Amino acid sequence: MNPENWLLLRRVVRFGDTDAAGVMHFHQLFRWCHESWEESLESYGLNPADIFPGSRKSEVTPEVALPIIHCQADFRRPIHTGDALAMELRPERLNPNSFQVHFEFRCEEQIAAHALIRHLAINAQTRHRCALPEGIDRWLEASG
Amino acid sequence: MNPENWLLLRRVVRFGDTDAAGVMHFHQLFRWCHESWEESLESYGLNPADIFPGSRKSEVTPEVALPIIHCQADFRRPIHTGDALAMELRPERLNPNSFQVHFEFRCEEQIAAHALIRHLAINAQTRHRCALPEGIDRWLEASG
Amino acid sequence: MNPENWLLLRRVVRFGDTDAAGVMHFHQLFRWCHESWEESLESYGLNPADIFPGSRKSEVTPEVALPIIHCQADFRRPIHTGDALAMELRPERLNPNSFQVHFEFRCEEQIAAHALIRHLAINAQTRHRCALPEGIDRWLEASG
Amino acid sequence: MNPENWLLLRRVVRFGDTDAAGVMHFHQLFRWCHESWEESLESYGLNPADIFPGSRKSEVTPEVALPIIHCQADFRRPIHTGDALAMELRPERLNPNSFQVHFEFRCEEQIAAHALIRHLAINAQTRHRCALPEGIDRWLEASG
Repeated sequence: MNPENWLLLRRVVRFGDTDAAGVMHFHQLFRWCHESWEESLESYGLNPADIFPGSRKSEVTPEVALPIIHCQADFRRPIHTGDALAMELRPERLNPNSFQVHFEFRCEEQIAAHALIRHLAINAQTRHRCALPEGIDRWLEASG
Repeated sequence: MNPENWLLLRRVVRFGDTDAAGVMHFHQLFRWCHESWEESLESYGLNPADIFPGSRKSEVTPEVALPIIHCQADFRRPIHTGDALAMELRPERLNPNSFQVHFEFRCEEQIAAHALIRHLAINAQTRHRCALPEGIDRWLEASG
Repeated sequence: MNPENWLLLRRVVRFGDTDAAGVMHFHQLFRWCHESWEESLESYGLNPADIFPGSRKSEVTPEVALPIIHCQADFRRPIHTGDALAMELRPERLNPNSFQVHFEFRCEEQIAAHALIRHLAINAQTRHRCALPEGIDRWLEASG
Repeated sequence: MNPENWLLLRRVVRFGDTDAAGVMHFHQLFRWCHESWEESLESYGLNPADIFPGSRKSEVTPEVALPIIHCQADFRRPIHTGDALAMELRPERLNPNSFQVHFEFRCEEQIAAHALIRHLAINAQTRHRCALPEGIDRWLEASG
């Protein structure tokens, strides 16, 4: 498996993602990032049922939560309804309990925006810091 | 307590609620309905912790889920950023296990949209139909 | 071109689409419908720039608006994060100035929800009723 | 007029703002920030019609766009459905063409999250940098 298969993703900007200024409403970018992260994990081969609560086939609710503790974005060029965006993800293990993902959005080969999302692994019930789930660790390693 | 206190509500249309057509994006109406229903329950005097999962002060997760089984809306006049909307709610008990709420949205005294949301009471763990929670029944009765 | 290519679509339910009840938050369904309608038009071969305002490559803003005048949905089975949903679209010309689209959502071959969205064609500047744009008429005809 | 009237704002976390982890879904924070900024401008006394496109009563579409070029947030404590959040806004003029707003969210007197949004003033048609609109400059000055 070539990592581009799960780190190079694509999406098309839809009409409801825009505001009356005629361009993407800013916070939608973060939704797109989160969804591309989920898509990446899926494409690498992880099962949603093992990572995300609310999943149909979980035998138990996943034990480790991955709350976002920081995120940011820079908006460089306007993004429009119907734009085909090329998304490149670059994950980084920060320590045994945390990781971040950088997201770069290109349209017609030019960078239109980029974002960074940082997660901490905690026990979902105690909220104490804990080790990253094994599947997330495999994905981080494979994506090096 | 006069029921208008919890059935007549107000909100202002915000920029992110609009699309590049220069008017409210259609599905936002439903979010506004749901939020006004929550506001109504709050204004009548019910505690979120007794009705909605995810609440900070629940001693246990609420036992009865109120899934939406049907909803609809008619859009009659365009709705714009910065519009002050007067919302009137009209709840109806349908049977011991179900209710619906009608929402009318006025701007400058004219009806711009209206919607209807129907809920069924089910046990959150078994998903069997069950009786409406007592607080919801009090609200329905008070709102007659 | 076989119409299934643009009327049979797929999407995966993402974590942000769910609420603390552990299932899809109801109004997201409508967003999914609208986005699948846009996807259908794209897949049939229409150019966003000719239909939707806010598009990058429009020579002029499209002259005909397609406001939603009515929509509704029935929710039959719970929908969960990571569910693969098979979406089937069935468009219907209603008259020379209007159409609706029916959306059926299946998961593991069973209908989980369905929705209906009705549009009116109006001149974007005058807001008078007008004929459907030619591309939308081609799509309706091809989808018969 | 005391600036707290437009810089100290309040909102209640609603059920649709949460995900299946049982807490606010991260990107909603940014929507809340943007809406509180709009609320602040309104509360200071500015007219939406002069600042935001899509407004009902604009004689012409506002000439100056205020695109967000950067934003970020830190999430410190979990935020739950029904939480009453105290929002404090701290605007800063950066130069004649730009400003940022810092947003602090408190619940039960403790900081749960904070965010920063930076805007650039551009001519809406040319997209060249330009001076801040006079009303935004009045608000910035009053909020010092």
